[PDB]
Amino acid sequence: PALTKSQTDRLEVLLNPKDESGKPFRELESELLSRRKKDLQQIYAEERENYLGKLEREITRFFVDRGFLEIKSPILIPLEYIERMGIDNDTELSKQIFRVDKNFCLRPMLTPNLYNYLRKLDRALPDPIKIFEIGPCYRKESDGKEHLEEFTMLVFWQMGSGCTRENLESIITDFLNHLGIDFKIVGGDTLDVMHGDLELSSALVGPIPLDREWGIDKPWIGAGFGLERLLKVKHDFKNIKRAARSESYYNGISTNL
Amino acid sequence: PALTKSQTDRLEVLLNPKDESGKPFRELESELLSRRKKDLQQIYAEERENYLGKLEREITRFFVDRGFLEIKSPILIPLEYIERMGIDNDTELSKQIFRVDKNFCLRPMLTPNLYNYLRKLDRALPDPIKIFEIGPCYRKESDGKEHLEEFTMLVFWQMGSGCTRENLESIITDFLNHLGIDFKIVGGDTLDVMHGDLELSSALVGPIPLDREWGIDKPWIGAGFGLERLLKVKHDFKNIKRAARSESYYNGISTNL
Ligand SMILES: Nc1ncnc2c1ncn2[C@@H]1O[C@H](COP(=O)(O)OP(=O)(O)NP(=O)(O)O)[C@@H](O)[C@H]1O
Ligand SMILES: Nc1ncnc2c1ncn2[C@@H]1O[C@H](COP(=O)(O)OP(=O)(O)NP(=O)(O)O)[C@@H](O)[C@H]1O
Ligand SMILES: COc1ccc(C[C@H](N)C(=O)O)cc1
Ligand SMILES: COc1ccc(C[C@H](N)C(=O)O)cc1
Ligand SMILES: [Mg+2]
Ligand SMILES: [Mg+2]
Ligand SMILES: [Mg+2]
Ligand SMILES: [Mg+2]
Repeated sequence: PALTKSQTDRLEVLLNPKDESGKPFRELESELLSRRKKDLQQIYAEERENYLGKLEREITRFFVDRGFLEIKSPILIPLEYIERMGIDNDTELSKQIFRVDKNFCLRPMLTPNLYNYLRKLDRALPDPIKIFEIGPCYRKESDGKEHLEEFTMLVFWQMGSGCTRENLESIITDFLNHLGIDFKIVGGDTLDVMHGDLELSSALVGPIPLDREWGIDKPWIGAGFGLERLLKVKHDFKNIKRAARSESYYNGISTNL
Repeated sequence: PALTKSQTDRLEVLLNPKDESGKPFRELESELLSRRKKDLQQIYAEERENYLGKLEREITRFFVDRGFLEIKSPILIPLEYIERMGIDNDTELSKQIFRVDKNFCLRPMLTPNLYNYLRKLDRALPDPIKIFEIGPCYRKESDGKEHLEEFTMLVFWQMGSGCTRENLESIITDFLNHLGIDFKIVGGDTLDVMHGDLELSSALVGPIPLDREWGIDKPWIGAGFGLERLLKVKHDFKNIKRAARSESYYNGISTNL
């Protein structure tokens, strides 16, 4: 008989992107279970690194080496930062916020913390100011295929001298060629970094009117990238859930074996 | 005149642990501002690494090298995990949970996710199963000096063969000697790892009755460490806020300059 849709769903959980119709479900399942167990055994025997942790470390090295200061700022942030980012009821993002208690939320972006860092560090560091952060961000989402409610963002941000669209495109290009991820840049000045139909990043050239609220009055360039989206593309995952912080997948391998 | 308490508070913000009464406040402040700006300039010119990020990477290397699998699991977890951990109204922890929506919370510990990992991985990996995770945890706290509401925990956990108190003490000892942090181990079997009066870690030898709820029926050893507490001790910070994810301190240096 033909496989049921439920059975095909089960096999797809166990199917790996580079895996290469008369056998019963039971046999196809046993074969895939055996392969995935071996995949996990090989990781455990050899590298033992988590893809999301490893990518964070690789990205950190890239930016530290190119003169950007590594920031680790709060994940739980004041709700006032959302309003101050110009996120009112007119915008999509207002309905995407995870509130915590009466005064806090889970950050949906790194931007407000990093605005504060740029303003503070400008009192201490030589121009240009170059900073980056990688860490958890949270948004309520409808979509499942390219969106996670708990994801990981990289932002890099330069302020002062050399903040041109050309230099922004150069950093993006060097970065993605370093990772081995194909892309196209599609065009304050605003740029989208695409992999086919998937947005890997939004990038911007300042100044913009919002800067004044944060005490910023210098030119700047920066961009935000989703790490799970980078992993999805690099590893050819069909669904972004394979790249997420998860109890269901480890390095894109089902843990339900 | 004598410095006011407010003025002394201000200078203490700018004071560094290894910094070595007739000058006015204005002069003491200028001197300390100059020193802290230089400290930040030196970081920016040279290493550019954040202490919390760097410590996470150092700890990751230590455990990966000693055969532990690196886990990155969800930070936003089901509220049901709290109840299933035996955290009812009789316990301190029940009142410390940050709830999110109706069904979720910010994890106050890594334990429930890692219990699920141990059960799942036991179907795939050879005995013993050795895993670890480092990442954000959240607890409502009264205390300010040794507690943060947003902190970072390491848990390592071995299950199966070799799960003895001796092997647990050995891992802890090798780990803290590797980091260069002084400690005493004070004594399921339960151990506390102390630095003077400060608890760096709680460690346990299983089995315990709770294991059954999570589908675990093997011996185990493990321990949980606060990264900000390790940093506080290593860098001789008077207050743990200097070691936190923060907008107010960077590598223990005031950003309010
Ligand atoms: N829910 C999510 N899950 C995974 N990655 C995300 C999510 N939201 C944003 N990102 C990533 O973070 C980057 C910068 O965020 P931002 O520019 O605010 O995204 P966005 O405009 O909401 N993109 P999209 O929702 O795909 O139209 C995006 O380009 C994505 O790579
Ligand atoms: N609020 C906090 N801030 C910083 N570190 C913490 C916090 N809570 C726990 N830790 C660290 O995480 C480790 C393991 O957590 P756990 O054993 O649950 O702590 P605890 O028993 O609540 N300790 P304490 O609250 O100091 O009595 C502790 O030994 C600390 O190093
Ligand atoms: C500094 O430059 C940027 C920073 C972040 C982003 C992504 C998104 N607009 C956000 O604010 O998260 C885009 C550009
Ligand atoms: C696997 O062994 C341990 C794991 C975690 C801890 C700290 C605390 N009891 C907690 O559950 O977070 C102590 C031991
Ligand atoms: Mg979106
Ligand atoms: Mg965008
Ligand atoms: Mg406590
Ligand atoms: Mg304890």
